[PDB]
Amino acid sequence: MDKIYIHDMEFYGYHGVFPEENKLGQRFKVDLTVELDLKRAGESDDLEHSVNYGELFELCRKVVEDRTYKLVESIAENIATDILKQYESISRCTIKVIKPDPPIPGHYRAVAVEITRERP
Amino acid sequence: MDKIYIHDMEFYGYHGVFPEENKLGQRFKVDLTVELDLKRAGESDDLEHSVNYGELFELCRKVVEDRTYKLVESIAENIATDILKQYESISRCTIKVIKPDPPIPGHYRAVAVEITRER
Amino acid sequence: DKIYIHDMEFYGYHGVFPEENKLGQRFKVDLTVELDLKRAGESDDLEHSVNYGELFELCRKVVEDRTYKLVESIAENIATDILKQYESISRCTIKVIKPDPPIPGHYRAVAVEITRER
Amino acid sequence: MDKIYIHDMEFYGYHGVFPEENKLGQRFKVDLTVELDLKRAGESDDLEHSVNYGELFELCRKVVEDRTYKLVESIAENIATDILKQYESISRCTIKVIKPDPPIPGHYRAVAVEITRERP
Ligand SMILES: Cn1cnc2c(O)nc(N)nc21
Ligand SMILES: Cn1cnc2c(O)nc(N)nc21
Ligand SMILES: Cn1cnc2c(O)nc(N)nc21
Ligand SMILES: Cn1cnc2c(O)nc(N)nc21
Repeated sequence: MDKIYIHDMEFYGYHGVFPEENKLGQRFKVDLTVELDLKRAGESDDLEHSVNYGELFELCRKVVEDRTYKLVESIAENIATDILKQYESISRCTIKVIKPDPPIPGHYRAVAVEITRERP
Repeated sequence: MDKIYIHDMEFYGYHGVFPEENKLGQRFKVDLTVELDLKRAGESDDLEHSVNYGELFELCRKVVEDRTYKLVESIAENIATDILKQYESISRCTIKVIKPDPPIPGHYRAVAVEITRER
Repeated sequence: DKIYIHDMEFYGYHGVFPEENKLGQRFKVDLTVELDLKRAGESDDLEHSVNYGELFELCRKVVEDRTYKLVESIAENIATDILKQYESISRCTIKVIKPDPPIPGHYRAVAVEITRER
Repeated sequence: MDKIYIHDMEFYGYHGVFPEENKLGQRFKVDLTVELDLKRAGESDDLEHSVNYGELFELCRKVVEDRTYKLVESIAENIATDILKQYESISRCTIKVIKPDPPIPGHYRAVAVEITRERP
C-alpha cells in the first residue's frame, strides 16, 4: 500500500540486557514504515485525512527516551502497538530498532530488530 | 517488469502545512520509478520505443517547483497522474517524495511518502 | 540463491545525442544473477558455481567494447549473453546507471533495470 | 515474519581459489538476517524467547576467521547451516558474504553471494 516513512531517527537511550548498558547508555536508531491510503490525501491537500509526520516522531521518542527496556525487541513492539492503537487509518507498519554501537567485540556497522504488525 | 529510474532528484520548493514553510521554503527530494517494457527498446536501440529520461525529470521539476501544495502526498500524487496520463507505454509507477529538513525538533535523516499508481 | 557484483564503473561513449558519443561519460552496472548455490557451498567448488570474474568481463565487454544509443541495449546485450553462456543461471537482473547525464538539474542518477530468464 | 539483522560485519580472512589469495588474505564482509517470532520477546522483555545477537556474531566469525575455504559459497553455506543446527527458535535465515577487494582487474565496489536457508 501507500507509505509514510521516517528514516534513521536517532536517540540516546539507556536500554539493555547488561546493567553496564543501563548506566552508560548508547545510540539507538529507528527506521519507520507505516502503510495507509494516500490517494485521498494526494487528491485532497488537507492533513486532517493523513497521519501527521511530527506526531509519529514524538511517539517513537517517548518509547526510546521516556522509557527503558532490556531488549530492542521491546522498543520495536511498543512503537508498533502505540502506532496501530492511536492511529486507526494506518493498516500495516514495519519498524526497525537499531543498536549501531552494541557492546560486542568485533567489527560491524550495526545489529537490529525489525517487526511488522497488523490489525487482526 | 523492466524499470526506468531517476534517483534522488533534488529541488527547492515552498510546500508545507504551516504558512512559514511556504515563506522560507526547503529542500525537496524525489525518487522516480516507472514500469514498462524495454525489450523492444533493447533490441531496437531506438529511443521512440522507450520514455525520455529528461522529460521525466522535467515533468517532476514542474510539479515540485512551478506549483505549491500543503502536502508531499499531493506532490507524489500529481507526478504519478501526469506520468500515466502523458505516457501510455508505462503500465505502473512508484513515486517517493522526501522532506529531508522538515521542522521537527529531533534527529533523523528524512521523512517521505511513497505511492504506487496504475490506470 | 544469488550472486552479485555491485557498482561496476566503466567509461564508455554511449548515448542518443552525437555529442555524448564523442565526449563519453561514466556508466555503472549492478549485476544480479540467480541460481542455486547449495552444490558449490558443500563441495567448495568453482565447477558447481559461476565465475564472478568472467561476469565482470562480460559486462566490461558490453559497456566498453561496443556503443549503443540506449542504456536499455547495454542492459539487454548483457542479460542475453549471461543466459547464453551460463545454463545454471535460472534468471538475471541488470541495472545500468548513467550518473552524469546531460539533464539540466540536480539528481544522483538515471537508470534502467531489466530482469531476464529462460 | 520478524527479523534480527547484523549488518556489515568485517573480517580479515584467507579464503580464495587462487593460492595467492590464500597467502596474502584480504577483507571479507558478512550481512546476516534471521527470521523468527519476536512478539513474545517484545512483551516479556525476555532474551530466552529471542536469540543473543552476540552469539550470532561469533558464529559468523568462526567460519570467516577460524576456517579457510576456496569459495565464499562455502562460507555462507556453513553459516546458514550452523545457524539452523544450534537455534531451533529460528525459522529461516539469509546470509550475504561479500568480497570487497577481489582480484578482478577493474573498477567496482564489491562481489558477493547471498543464500537463503530454511528447515523442513
Ligand atoms: C545480547 N543482547 C543484548 N541485548 C539484546 C537484545 O535486545 N536482543 C538480542 N537479540 N540480543 C541482545
Ligand atoms: C505534519 N505534516 C506536515 N506536512 C505533512 C505531509 O505532507 N504529510 C504528512 N503525513 N504529515 C505532514
Ligand atoms: C534522453 N535519453 C538519452 N538516452 C536515453 C536512454 O538510453 N533511455 C532513455 N529512456 N532516455 C534517454
Ligand atoms: C574467479 N574467482 C576467484 N575466486 C573465486 C571465488 O572464491 N568464488 C567465485 N565464484 N569465483 C572466484
